[PDB]
Amino acid sequence: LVRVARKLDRYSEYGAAVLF
Repeated sequence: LVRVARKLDRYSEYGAAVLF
């Protein structure tokens, strides 16, 4: 994941494809 930004960013798209 990207370091400077996560929220509303990258963990969003992966999280919703992997977790949700």
